[PDB]
Amino acid sequence: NPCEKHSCIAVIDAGSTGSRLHIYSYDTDDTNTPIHIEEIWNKKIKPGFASIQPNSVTIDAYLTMLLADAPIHNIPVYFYATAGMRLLPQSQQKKYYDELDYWFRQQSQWQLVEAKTITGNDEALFDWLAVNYKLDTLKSVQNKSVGVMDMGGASVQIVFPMPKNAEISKHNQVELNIYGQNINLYVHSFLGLGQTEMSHQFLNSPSCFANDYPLPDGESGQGNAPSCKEEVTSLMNSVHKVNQQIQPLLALNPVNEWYSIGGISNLASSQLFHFENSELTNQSLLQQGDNQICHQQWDILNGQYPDDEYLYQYCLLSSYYYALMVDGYGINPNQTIHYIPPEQNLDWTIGVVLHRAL
Amino acid sequence: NPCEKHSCIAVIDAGSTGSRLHIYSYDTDDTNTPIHIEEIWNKKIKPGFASIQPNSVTIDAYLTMLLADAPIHNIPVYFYATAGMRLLPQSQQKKYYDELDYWFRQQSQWQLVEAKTITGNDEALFDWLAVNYKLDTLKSVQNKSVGVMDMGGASVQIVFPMPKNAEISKHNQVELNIYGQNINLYVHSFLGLGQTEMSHQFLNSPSCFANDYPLPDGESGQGNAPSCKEEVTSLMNSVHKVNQQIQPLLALNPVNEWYSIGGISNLASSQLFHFENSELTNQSLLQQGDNQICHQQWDILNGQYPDDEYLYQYCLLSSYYYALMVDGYGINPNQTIHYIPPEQNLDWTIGVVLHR
Ligand SMILES: Nc1ncnc2c1ncn2[C@@H]1O[C@H](COP(=O)(O)O)[C@@H](O)[C@H]1O
Ligand SMILES: Nc1ncnc2c1ncn2[C@@H]1O[C@H](COP(=O)(O)O)[C@@H](O)[C@H]1O
Ligand SMILES: [Cl-]
Ligand SMILES: [Cl-]
Ligand SMILES: [Cl-]
Ligand SMILES: [Mg+2]
Ligand SMILES: [Mg+2]
Ligand SMILES: [Mg+2]
Repeated sequence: NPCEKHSCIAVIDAGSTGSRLHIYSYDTDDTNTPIHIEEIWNKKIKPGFASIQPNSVTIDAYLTMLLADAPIHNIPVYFYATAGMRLLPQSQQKKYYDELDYWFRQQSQWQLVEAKTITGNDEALFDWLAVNYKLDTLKSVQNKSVGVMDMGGASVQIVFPMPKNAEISKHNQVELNIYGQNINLYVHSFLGLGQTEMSHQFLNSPSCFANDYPLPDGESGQGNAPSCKEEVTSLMNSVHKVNQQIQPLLALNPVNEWYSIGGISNLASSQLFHFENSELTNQSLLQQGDNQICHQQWDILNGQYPDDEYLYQYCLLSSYYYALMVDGYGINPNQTIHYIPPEQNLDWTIGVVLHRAL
Repeated sequence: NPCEKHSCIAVIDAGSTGSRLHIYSYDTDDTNTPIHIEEIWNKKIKPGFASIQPNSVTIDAYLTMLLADAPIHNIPVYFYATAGMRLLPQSQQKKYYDELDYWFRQQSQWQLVEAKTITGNDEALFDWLAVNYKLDTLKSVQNKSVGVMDMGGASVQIVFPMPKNAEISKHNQVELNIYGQNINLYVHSFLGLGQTEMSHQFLNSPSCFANDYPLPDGESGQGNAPSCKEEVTSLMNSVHKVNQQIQPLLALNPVNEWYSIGGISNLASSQLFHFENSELTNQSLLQQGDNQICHQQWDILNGQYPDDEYLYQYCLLSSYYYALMVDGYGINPNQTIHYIPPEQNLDWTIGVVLHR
């Protein structure tokens, strides 16, 4: 048990498509800020917590599956839900949290600290801290601006350094002091533009599916990534105005290196895509989705690649990522976007470990 | 038990927000077409079947609760899901049906005939047949054109009479023979344009919520139905091209009367709205929504109507219905729209009784 010799904390990422428990060991520097954060336990379950029947047996059984076989129980627990919960009104969210609190009260060891729906802006903050912790970029003052994107099921986040800015909402900015350095960041989350939610607007778009993919309306896929992308852009910009909100700011605060986490790490890492050095460009991403999924015959492709439950979405997802990043945020199609490998289990929960101590 | 003396079948509408079991008794006419269709049992459960965990304990307990206390047994069952299921790929849908087929196989008191996801066009056909059955307009050749809309959680349907084209997808045309007469219909379903799916695009729009309603991003409602309606219209037309697809067809094949079923019956029936004769106009709906919800203070309104689980959405909903029927379908904002009262339990399931 590492927790006999180190501080330990459990943090649950209750995301829109599933929940992930992490138990971290850590030490602390002279200011009691965590260092040496190591993941000592990970368990993931599907589907998302906000998706399940809000009754007591359903909620208790889910929590049981997530938590009951954890090797270490007598530690602080944070259960933080993101955009899956944000789709529900507060009265309906309360049902899940009242049951969750009771479940925890009936367990011996666990110290529930907080169980709540975090704002998209806090999610963004935790996204940035988690990625910069992993990159080892927090302990000294950086020459260069690191931006972070998190592609979730129901929201997406974008977060990048920006000096305190009176022209921008207080709610879209965060100042923090960590490892003795002061950092101001712009933060934004877009609810409804996550992959699952976005996809439900385009399931009958033949451009967004491989040739002869059976669309729900009985028609056939006729894939064309540029056309699928255009359709997605209409939701990004004509509907949500992502371009108007993000591009003028990004122009004035250029990012030197972009890191992405969430569904895009899984796509980019799949067997259908070819990228080197865990990094991609949007131009390459759209060209590979177009050639390798959109223009392929669905029954043939599905037989060639049997193991990937997401295969059928890859024409649409490659088009959406481009739509979001290039037409929405205004990122150059030829700009390198780093993604973190899925095996690293990096989500924004490390940000919680660090942020509570500041 | 009328099923000793008359044909009966059970039809389950598995919608995006709930499932409704109907048992119907009926006789058959000269050609074995049903007549004298009567609903003899209704039971509804929430939430939608496609929203629950697709495992044995969960599926089995849902179906047990839906069928428990049914006063009649040992009859054929049709389980037909709509857009909630169409959101899922066939591989995930199969996890639900594999378990549901097995559960039924073990129940000696129910004979499962078919359990499947119907297309939005099938659903639009059944929507039209169900309303026109209730209106008594199928047995004889009709002089007027009757149009039907179904406002669901994940898709919306529109269906109205239309001559053979050749250039229109065969998938959007249906030739129906019933009571010995021939009827040609245009059908269309718009997936993602149902109430729940649409609403997930606008939860941070202040124009769409009563004053001070807490939005998930921490901003406050500031209701303005005309503005909210313009936002929703961008999803209708800029994204979905509803107007380009529907408006030309209605100009070429006019509808004399409109009937709507689904969530709009519930909204129109709310104590906040005032409509007579089970009919509304889009102008009136948008004005009442704007006046009675958008422009009201949320805490006051929530405390005044504590029972109503849909209230927080009524400003959005008023705006969305207008955006859909006027900006989308091209309906005059002063045209009468009949809605079927909710207590009638009318969904498209009557359509399945009539047309297998
Ligand atoms: N192979 C994959 N390709 C694309 N997206 C994926 C893959 N696996 C998981 N995801 C997405 O990753 C996102 C994680 O979001 P969340 O559950 O909201 O934290 C969801 O939208 C998942 O569906
Ligand atoms: N009381 C209500 N007020 C407004 N809409 C409702 C109400 N009850 C049910 N609905 C909607 O009725 C529609 C039924 O669609 P479905 O469940 O897809 O058959 C869904 O959008 C429901 O959310
Ligand atoms: Cl469930
Ligand atoms: Cl469909
Ligand atoms: Cl939000
Ligand atoms: Mg997430
Ligand atoms: Mg329905
Ligand atoms: Mg049986």
